[PDB]
Amino acid sequence: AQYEDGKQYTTLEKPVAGAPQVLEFFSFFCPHCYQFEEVLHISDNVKKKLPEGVKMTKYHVNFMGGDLGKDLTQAWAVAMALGVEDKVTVPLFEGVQKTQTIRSASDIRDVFINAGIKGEEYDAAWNSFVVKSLVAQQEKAAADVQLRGVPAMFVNGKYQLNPQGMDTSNMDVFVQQYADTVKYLSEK
Repeated sequence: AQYEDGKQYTTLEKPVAGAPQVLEFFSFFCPHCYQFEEVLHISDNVKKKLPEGVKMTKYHVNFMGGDLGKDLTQAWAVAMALGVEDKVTVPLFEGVQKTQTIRSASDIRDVFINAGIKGEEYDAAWNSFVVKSLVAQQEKAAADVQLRGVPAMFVNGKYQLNPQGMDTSNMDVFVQQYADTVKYLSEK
């Protein structure tokens, strides 16, 4: 074929029922995630090729950056609750990996403040039980597929993207191949 199991994707030996249709996992400590977000814009170019009717989900994971990782998972939950993902994603990445200015929950908070979410509103979200369940969701979905590495994408809880098995000479071509694969798997 042109799309082979084990080549552009792999299949989960035990499939995950009820899964979000397109499910992406990342960490702000994850270097490829940084590339995936800042240079490649994977999520974005995937959305542009997806069928209509497709919802896209993105979750943070705990297994990188220890105690700050868990904090970042709770903060990503706040972003999701407030719908401010597109306003904090880049400064979180650059604060963890470029400038090294995020070293505590308080430093994470500053990024939201400086992106214009109000202190009161952030702290309230931070502490809210809506946010607790969103954190639980992020952890559950990762658990369901036994996640051990990021970046990682899952389609319909059955298929897992395999970027190692695509051409990387040309970034633009990599992205197209990646997204087209998502679309193919989506139609499966």
